[PDB]
Amino acid sequence: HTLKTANSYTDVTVSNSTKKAIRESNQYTDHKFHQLDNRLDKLDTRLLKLLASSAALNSLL
Amino acid sequence: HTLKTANSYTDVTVSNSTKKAIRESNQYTDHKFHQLDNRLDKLDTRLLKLLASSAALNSLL
Amino acid sequence: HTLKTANSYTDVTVSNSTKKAIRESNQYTDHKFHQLDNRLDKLDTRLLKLLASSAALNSLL
Repeated sequence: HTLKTANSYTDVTVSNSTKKAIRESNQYTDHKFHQLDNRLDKLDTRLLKLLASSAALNSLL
Repeated sequence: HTLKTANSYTDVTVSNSTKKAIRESNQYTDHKFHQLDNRLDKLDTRLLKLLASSAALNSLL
Repeated sequence: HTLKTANSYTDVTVSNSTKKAIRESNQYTDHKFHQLDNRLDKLDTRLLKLLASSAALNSLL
């Protein structure tokens, strides 16, 4: 029928758009994962050095 | 009409798919929230210890 | 045709719903960006002070 066909054009087309919204909304999640994951690696290295020196201190006494 | 019906099959079906893309794109946001929120709790505890010891140091003089 | 019209009601309507799922799934990403970005600025300031004092220590010897 013209229904069946319209109806299954919606089916196909919607299914491809769930898929699209997901792919893209994940992609922006991963933009800002990559953006705070960076500010962390930089805190971890600044803190690494802090543990280094304070191992050096404990050891002088 | 056959329009009205097709048209409102699209209505129903699309509305359920906005809903789906959201639910899932939130769910992946929460996968990677849970994944960096962890690396933080581990920096906070490593830093907690650093504050502990440096309270101990200040106090020795 | 009634197809063409139904078909292009789906077209319009779906396109507006990709757009919606995105806008909203980005908006929740930005809710929880803003929420861990905060816990970081608070670790950076707690750590700033730690670098301050340990510059003071190195300098006393």
